[PDB]
Amino acid sequence: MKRLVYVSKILEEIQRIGKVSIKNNQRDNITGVLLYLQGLFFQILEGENEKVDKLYKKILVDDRHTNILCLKTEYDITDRMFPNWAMKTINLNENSELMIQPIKSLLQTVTQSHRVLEKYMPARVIYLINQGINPLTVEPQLVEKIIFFSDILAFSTLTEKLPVNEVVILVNRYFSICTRIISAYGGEVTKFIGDCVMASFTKEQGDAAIRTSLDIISELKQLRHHVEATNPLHLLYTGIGLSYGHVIEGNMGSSLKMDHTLLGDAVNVAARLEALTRQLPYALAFTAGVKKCCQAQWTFINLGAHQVEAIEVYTVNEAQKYYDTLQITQLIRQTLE
Amino acid sequence: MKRLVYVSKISLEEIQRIGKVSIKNNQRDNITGVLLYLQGLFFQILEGENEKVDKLYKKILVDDRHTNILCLKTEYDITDRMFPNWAMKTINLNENSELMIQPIKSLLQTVTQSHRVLEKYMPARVIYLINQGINPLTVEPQLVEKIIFFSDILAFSTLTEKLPVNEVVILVNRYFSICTRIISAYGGEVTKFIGDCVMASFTKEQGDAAIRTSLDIISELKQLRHHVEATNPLHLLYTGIGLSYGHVIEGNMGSSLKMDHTLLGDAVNVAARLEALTRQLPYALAFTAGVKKCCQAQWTFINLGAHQVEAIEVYTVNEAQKYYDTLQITQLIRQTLE
Ligand SMILES: Cc1cc2nc3c(=O)[nH]c(=O)nc-3n(C[C@H](O)[C@H](O)[C@H](O)COP(=O)(O)O)c2cc1C
Repeated sequence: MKRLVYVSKILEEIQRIGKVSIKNNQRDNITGVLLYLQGLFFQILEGENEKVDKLYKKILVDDRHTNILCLKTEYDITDRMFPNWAMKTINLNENSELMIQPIKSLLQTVTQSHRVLEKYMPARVIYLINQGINPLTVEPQLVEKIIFFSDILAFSTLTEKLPVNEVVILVNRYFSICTRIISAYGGEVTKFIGDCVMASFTKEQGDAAIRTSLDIISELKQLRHHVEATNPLHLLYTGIGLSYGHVIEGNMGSSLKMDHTLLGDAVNVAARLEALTRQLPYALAFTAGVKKCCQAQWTFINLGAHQVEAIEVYTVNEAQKYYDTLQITQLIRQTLE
Repeated sequence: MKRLVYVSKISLEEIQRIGKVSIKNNQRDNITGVLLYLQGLFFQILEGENEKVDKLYKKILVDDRHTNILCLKTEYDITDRMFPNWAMKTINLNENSELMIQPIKSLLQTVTQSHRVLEKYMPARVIYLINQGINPLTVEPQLVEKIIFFSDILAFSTLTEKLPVNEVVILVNRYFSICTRIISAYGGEVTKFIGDCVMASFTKEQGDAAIRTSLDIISELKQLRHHVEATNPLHLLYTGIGLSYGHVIEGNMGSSLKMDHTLLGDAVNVAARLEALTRQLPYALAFTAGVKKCCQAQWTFINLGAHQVEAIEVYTVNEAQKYYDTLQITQLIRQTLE
């Protein structure tokens, strides 16, 4: 016996939604409550985990509501909380009971506020919250991750020369492209550090980490020729570093400020392979360890030993640079002056 | 007139005296509102003419029986009042046995409980903004002059290699706890943690603050080391600190998918590098000419010559001298860990 609680973003159709959920939840044996307030849903679903989930999956696929977040989960509950309500839909906008108006006010406010904060949250925290887990309570673990670093090439020159607002548009589009792909491929972005994107994949995701990289590179290449030469995006290039090692993962800091962080040498090895791509005919570089997390039959190029005790460095064929790198930063420089 | 809304964490019978005196001090100041108590948390709405409910809001910020106050919403120049008949209506939901409101009491308690956890992950700047009533996601980034602060643990990769996981965590949490406390005490903002590094910034008028922050960090780690026993890893906790001063863009960046608050500019790289430099120097603080120009206090500045990172003149203050040498600390750190 389990129970989840989620919030999402969305009159007669609502009634239809409700009638159908009572009959199926009556069949499935799970009971719950559903609340609607000013474009916001809340829903609790409790029972045998079997189709708590399967019901949930159907809810996720449905097109009406959107931006679904599972706020909490609970396993092994001695009791149910709503034992006789297959689904009790509560439209709260027309409940104008006086001593209830204050609570609707607070619920709306903290919720909308909540949904803003959700945008700043590291994706591993948001994940933990789905699984019903207090990220403040999880003990950090030591895990073998693939670590991903990428930044924008010659970013000090674009900053030196573009107006501030062009610089934002450029970074924003870089982070947008980087996040979507990394996320699509199973990865998790840890944070932005300046222009740099940091992320990590599991050890079963070697192939996805290379594909991710290759997709970033490729998407920025397409953007460069889709825009006009007056567009700064025309100048956006990246380099990508990947390492593989053990890292303490988890939530750290104090009650005053927390962060989700990875600690370990491999983080720094990845940063410096990223920085090394500036001197190489490839925009992606990575270690023997990443090489071993891969199942696809890549064509691996030994780039040689680089110190950072020395570490052998590898890339794949598909990452060859069709350009000369330090020529580009001379390109960027001329262009912007 | 105005309307504001906040949560706080508490720090039965005196709950309702807060009721009593607000219910009595408020209306004479001509304000209305509601006070909700739920599981150690307070939510309040306070509505009146603008100058009066500000003076009340501040007498409340410093009121000693709650803490972790966040003002969520701030409405200006309201047309009417939400609770015109309530000088201040107190409501304690813990004791609303009625199951009928229990679904919405259960969803209010879940959400805010979540909210207060997400708060602890936010950039301090966006918590600042929410308290000022500005929506953080619609502030356009500005190019501003800041002092950039970086600090990190000395020989941390040797710690990570010889301590067990839980001990490293204890060590890192304590170091962040201290850093964040003092940076925030002095008016800086932590911008993020990166591995073991603390990254913060101060305004141009906070140069002495940025130095004193740095010396206070260093001083606290020094007391901790001798306060604890030799089997306690905190006994081996050291830091180095780098300060730069430069133009940086400070704004919300990312995509609807992920957003961050951050700073772009060379000053960031300059300060991280200066910090990496302190390992090579007799001093645990290092900073640039520009930082130094932001200081008004009469410090004894010490010039450590130029350093390529074009070259950078580097300064410290005498108070920052290490009573140790820095390569032994590395080998001492290593030997102690059997
Ligand atoms: C959660 C909470 C809400 C409060 N709300 C009010 C309020 O609405 N109005 C008010 O005058 N005081 C409020 N107070 C605190 C009192 O004003 C405080 O005791 C104050 O020192 C009394 O004012 P006085 O010293 O001028 O007599 C609140 C305190 C708490 C903890």
